[PDB]
Amino acid sequence: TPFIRPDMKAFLEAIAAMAGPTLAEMTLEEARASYVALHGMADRPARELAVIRNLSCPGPAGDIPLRLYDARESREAGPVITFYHGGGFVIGDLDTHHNLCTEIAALMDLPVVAVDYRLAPEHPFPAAIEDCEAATRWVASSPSELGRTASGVIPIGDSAGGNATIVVSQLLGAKPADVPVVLQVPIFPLASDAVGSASLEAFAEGFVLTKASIEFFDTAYKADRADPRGFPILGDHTAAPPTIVATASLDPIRDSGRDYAKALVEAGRDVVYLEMEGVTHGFTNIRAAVPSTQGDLERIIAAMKMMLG
Ligand SMILES: CCCCCC(=O)Oc1ccc([N+](=O)[O-])cc1
Repeated sequence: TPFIRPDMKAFLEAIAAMAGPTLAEMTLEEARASYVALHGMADRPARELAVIRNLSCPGPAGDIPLRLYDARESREAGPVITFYHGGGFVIGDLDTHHNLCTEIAALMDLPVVAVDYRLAPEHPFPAAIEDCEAATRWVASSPSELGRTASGVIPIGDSAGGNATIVVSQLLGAKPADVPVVLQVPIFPLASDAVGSASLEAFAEGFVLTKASIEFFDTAYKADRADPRGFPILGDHTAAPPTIVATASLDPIRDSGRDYAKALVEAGRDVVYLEMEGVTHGFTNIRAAVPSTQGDLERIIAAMKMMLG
């Protein structure tokens, strides 16, 4: 069998005990609420921070809600992290990933702006990308409402948010914002299509993210398999910014992350590839229920500090 950490295994056994309906069998509101509840019970509590403020910026469909996290009430110009939550582009919001954002802000000592991007099925592909790109460009412009000056931006996100991370970096690479992407951090991202991958078959059931959920999200979002904004493995990697790709060894979409990191090396780009051993997809948000995942997040943080100099 594949290696599973004991604390990870205990969580998986509890999920199996819970049982219950699939995402597709729930109403959309129920599916979203179930994600809120899982992260509410599984993640470590929020860090206390000097600044936690709701903002918004203009976007192509209307205003995009944002949340700013900063350990400092005032700070000098520097890079700003721009965070896109996971949830298949269907579930998640500013609260499902709130505690993680406070942790990133506390441990990095950099401001974090999370994006409340439009969700499918109500807003299919590419709505999420439109909002993540717009909000990242907005942050990169150092607007007065932000109260911080950005010298560069650092896209980061988990799962669908890691897909968005890569797409945003490619879009800004092609048409720069007011400051560059100085580092991108796609965490267990969807980069290439997982269909047909060995990891999707190996981890299709019993590893938190299921093949059934992947198919549910896909039906809702409707990304075009030939569009690099849906599957950014298809994009131009020759000028990719410095990158940290973090995956999980038990992740059905693990191989998608492997593929992306291999493509960056193939294009001669600087990349840190970290594959956390014995944990699942979503490890960034289960840091109380599976305490060893706090250390996995701390390794990403250390890699980010190193890559930033
Ligand atoms: C209850 C399942 C939680 C998985 C939600 C999540 O952690 O965010 C994801 C985002 C995107 C994809 N995907 O594109 O396959 C999978 C997961």
